[PDB]
Amino acid sequence: IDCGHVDSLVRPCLSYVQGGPGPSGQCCDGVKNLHNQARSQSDRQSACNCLKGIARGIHNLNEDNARSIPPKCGVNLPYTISLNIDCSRV
Ligand SMILES: CCCCC[C@@H](O)/C=C/C1=C(C/C=C\CCCC(=O)O)C(=O)CC1
Repeated sequence: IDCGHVDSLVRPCLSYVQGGPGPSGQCCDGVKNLHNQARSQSDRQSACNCLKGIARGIHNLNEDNARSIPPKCGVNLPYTISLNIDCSRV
């Protein structure tokens, strides 16, 4: 998606990405939605840029904690996250 509904849906996740319990079920719905939105090639580019703008901007943040989000609610992503991994320009 054009770096927008993703931006909205990550917010409930940010609590945990930054440092917290959960995240909430809303984020889990957000997770399957991110996986579903991030599928066309454009989408990977837009989501990746959204990320390189948002969380990279919020440097005080814990990507490796976020790693645990998918193996918890029960879902996976085409790639994890471009803070300590890569933009995944598929
Ligand atoms: C696990 C999915 C829920 C979000 C938690 C965490 O991974 C945060 C990701 C953020 C993103 C998206 C980052 C990468 C996209 C991965 C999914 C994909 O593109 O297939 C932003 O734009 C800012 C924060």
